[PDB]
Amino acid sequence: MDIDPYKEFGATVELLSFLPSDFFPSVRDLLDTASALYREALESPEHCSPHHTALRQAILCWGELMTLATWVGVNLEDPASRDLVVSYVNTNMGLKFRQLLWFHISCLTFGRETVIEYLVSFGVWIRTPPAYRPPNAPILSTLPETTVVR
Amino acid sequence: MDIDPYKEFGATVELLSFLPSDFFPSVRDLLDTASALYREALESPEHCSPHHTALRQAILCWGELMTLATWVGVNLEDPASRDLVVSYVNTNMGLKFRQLLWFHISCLTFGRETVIEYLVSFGVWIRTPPAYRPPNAPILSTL
Amino acid sequence: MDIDPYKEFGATVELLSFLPSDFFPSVRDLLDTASALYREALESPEHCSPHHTALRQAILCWGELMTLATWVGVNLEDPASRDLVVSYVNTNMGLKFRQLLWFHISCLTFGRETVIEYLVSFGVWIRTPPAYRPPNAPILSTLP
Amino acid sequence: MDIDPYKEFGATVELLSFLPSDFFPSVRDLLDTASALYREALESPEHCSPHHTALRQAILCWGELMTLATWVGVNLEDPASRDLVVSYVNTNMGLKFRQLLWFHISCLTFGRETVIEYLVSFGVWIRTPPAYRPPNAPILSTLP
Amino acid sequence: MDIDPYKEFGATVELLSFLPSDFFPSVRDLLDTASALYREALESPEHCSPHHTALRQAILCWGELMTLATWVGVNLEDPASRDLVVSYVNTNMGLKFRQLLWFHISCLTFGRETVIEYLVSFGVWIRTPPAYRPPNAPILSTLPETTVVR
Amino acid sequence: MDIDPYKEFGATVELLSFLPSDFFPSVRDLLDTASALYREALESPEHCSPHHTALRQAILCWGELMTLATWVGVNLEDPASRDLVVSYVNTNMGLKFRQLLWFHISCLTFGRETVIEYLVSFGVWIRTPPAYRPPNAPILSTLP
Repeated sequence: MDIDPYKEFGATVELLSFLPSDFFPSVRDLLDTASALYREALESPEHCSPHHTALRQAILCWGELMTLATWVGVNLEDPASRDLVVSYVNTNMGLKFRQLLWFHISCLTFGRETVIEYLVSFGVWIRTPPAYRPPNAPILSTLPETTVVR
Repeated sequence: MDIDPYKEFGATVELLSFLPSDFFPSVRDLLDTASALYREALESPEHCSPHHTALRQAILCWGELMTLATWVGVNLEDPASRDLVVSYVNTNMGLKFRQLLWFHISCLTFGRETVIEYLVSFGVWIRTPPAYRPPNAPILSTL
Repeated sequence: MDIDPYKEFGATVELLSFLPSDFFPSVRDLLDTASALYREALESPEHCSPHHTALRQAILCWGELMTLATWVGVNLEDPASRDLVVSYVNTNMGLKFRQLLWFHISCLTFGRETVIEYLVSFGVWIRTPPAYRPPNAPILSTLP
Repeated sequence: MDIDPYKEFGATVELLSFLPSDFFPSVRDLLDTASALYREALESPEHCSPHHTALRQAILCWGELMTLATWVGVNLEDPASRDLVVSYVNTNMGLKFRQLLWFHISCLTFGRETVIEYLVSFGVWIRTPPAYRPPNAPILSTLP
Repeated sequence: MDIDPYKEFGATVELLSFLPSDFFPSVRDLLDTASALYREALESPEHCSPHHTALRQAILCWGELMTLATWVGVNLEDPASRDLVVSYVNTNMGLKFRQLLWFHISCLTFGRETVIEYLVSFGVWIRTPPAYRPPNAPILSTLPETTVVR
Repeated sequence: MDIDPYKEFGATVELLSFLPSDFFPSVRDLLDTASALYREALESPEHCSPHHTALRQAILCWGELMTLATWVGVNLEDPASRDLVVSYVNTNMGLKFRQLLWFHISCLTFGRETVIEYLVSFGVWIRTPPAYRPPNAPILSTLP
């Protein structure tokens, strides 16, 4: 139905189409981050935020895909097909869900404004050739660059 | 986590276990309804409601599953393994998405109160022995 | 009795397992830190803080546990099965007591909010790819 | 450190030596009492009291000790040594834990004043030779 | 469904797990006590008290168990099974129902506060070894210890 | 007496055990620093501060120790034993004196607050495993 899951929030896929695959933590890492930060909010009987509602659906569908992968690994005697399907799932679908979970966890930790400005700047950066761009990518952090907590 | 997708919407999987799995309309029937009734709101750049949010996400993930099925049919050399994967996908995961779509569309269309009352009444009905079970199963209506 | 030793302090084992088990200093180092900084307050006849009470009980637990381990190693004569059992004490209980001690000492030294922010930030940091995170690992310091 | 787990309040491990070791209820009985009376508070996210904090920490320590001993007696294969180590555990740690649970559950149910007066009076009683020792020993009660 | 029939009232099974089986009168005695004290309240068309509602249900279920025992005694030719089932019923289920009826009759005669304090004290007593506890158990009574009514 | 040469201020020999012994500058470097910064005050007839007093006394003690060891190594005729005794001297007394000079010169140049915060932070640092230990260790400075 030609839906963009970020348009509802202020972004698009074209804005995140720049962020490489080497930028997004693993799905297990992102799910651990969520469990640690907003678990009592994702498991709560309140909508909390549109970002919280979106996070719950993404986690559910990833769980369904993981169940699919285990079921395949168990019920497919053909190891070639088994491997190909499981690896396709992990790589591609995990990339989609990594984009998604990162976007939501970030728009929750930081704000939509900050995340969108970071995306604009990261686009400026990753579009620029290496011979003309700074080597140190732009960075989004809760900590100062000195990373000393007091 | 043990997330429940209906707890924020005032329900639980125990409250939808009342309805059987052969009751939910097919995923294609649910998507036709969703289009016809809320296309310009799901394609909208607004949080018109958590139901709309969840419906967008469900539709995107079902689309991912359909892309998976096509990619399987295209790339899987073993026809029997390819057939087993597609049928499992459809049956099981389409069942989950049937309940997910049914719930959200029905809420948007009728009301959370109405949907919960309908679940309770359908439980009454399906638990009622047949000798005293009316043939006119409960049904959601505006008129 | 479904007890969490942190939820009265605003944390959770899911939040402390969010860091690597290789991050938490050794039990000896933490006991030395305590003996150095809060000995007069742990031996004091005053409650002081819910953290002092918890820290006082964690030190006694470790003492009883080490007593058990050394006594059973003395009695048992298996030099190989020692390295497994009286070092399984170390891995499991030692990791849980390393997290408990770090949490309490660090809270008493810096602040509860500071410690929790540190936990989340360090977890996100060690989970993030290097090229898109600050190079230096997050650390706690009293020095401005 | 030389931490006395009672001097934080108004007692000492030598003021509880007035009570023999045959006086202290079993850990099962005491944990049942706790589950009965202060479960909603021990499972609470609030510093309801230092007794609650110490009780949480003690219950967790006992959980860790039981885990260790069971896992060990399982892996190790001699039941004679099994009985030996379990007797050692029971005696040494179980007594030090019955004391602690009794003290905390009492100073919670009853007051510190009442508990200390009870300890003094029971010292008087159990010191007095049996010939001149009444049969109606003292006991903690919320009744006449 | 993990229900505790006394939690609704302020107690638990762990608090009554101390009271021995030699402490509770027979079920016939407790039912006679109820019939004599609150019959016109248990047979009335008003809830009266949560304790009254609980008493009515307990009496009903005990009646069903008694009916079961008679039916068994009448319709089981096997005297071994007959005896074993009937004795199991009496002992175990009667112990449960004795705990229950005692608790309710007491929280009605006396109050919840008094009953719970008595239970705490009786626990203190029955946990203490005999060599260190008074021999005369703590006692709950409508009468003074002198038992002289004036 | 059980005199701790630091508790007169706000420290203890166990709070300086946070710093390894390989961290402390050589006595030559430290005496040069003193000559550079506080010579006019150490040669002064005024109680400019307890740090100054302790520093005078420590420098004199070192003078006496050096006199003894040199005079001895001279009179005694074995260089192997010479090296042995000088190694013992260096280790045992030189470390206990590097600690003292460092502490006093720092609490003079910088403040007691800063020195103690530095000790705590360096304890944190040198405890943190190297994998998660930043390279930019803490250091005392009058600059950013």
